[PDB]
Amino acid sequence: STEDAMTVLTPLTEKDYEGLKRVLRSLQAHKMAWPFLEPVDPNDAPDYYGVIKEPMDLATMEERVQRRYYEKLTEFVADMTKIFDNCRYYNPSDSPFYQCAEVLESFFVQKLKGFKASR
Ligand SMILES: Cn1ncc(N[C@@H]2CCNC2)c(Cl)c1=O
Repeated sequence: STEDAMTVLTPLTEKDYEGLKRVLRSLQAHKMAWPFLEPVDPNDAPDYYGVIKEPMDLATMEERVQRRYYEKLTEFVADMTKIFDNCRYYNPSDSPFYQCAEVLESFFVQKLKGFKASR
């Protein structure tokens, strides 16, 4: 589709970045986002950094947005998907963190579709 191709190929503009910030702030404000605001503490999660190859959290994404790290929407989506995929990979499906990942990714997908349509 056009949205698929734009996501992979169209460089993010200044206006795009304002939308990225709105999406990120919406995720940070969500009731289920608190496990993802800051990096996992090793005292909360034995072996976490040895198991998870590419850790990610919303504070790292915020820094990257502020530094204009992302050139394509795909890269932003990839970092966000790391947050949820890492959580579900490390934790069993009955973990409360796994449940938060399910809810918050669903919210992200809704917001992401709105952002793609706006471009
Ligand atoms: C296993 N495990 N442990 C903690 C955590 N979040 C922390 C809680 C408060 N700050 C970050 C996640 Cl996401 C996780 O998967």
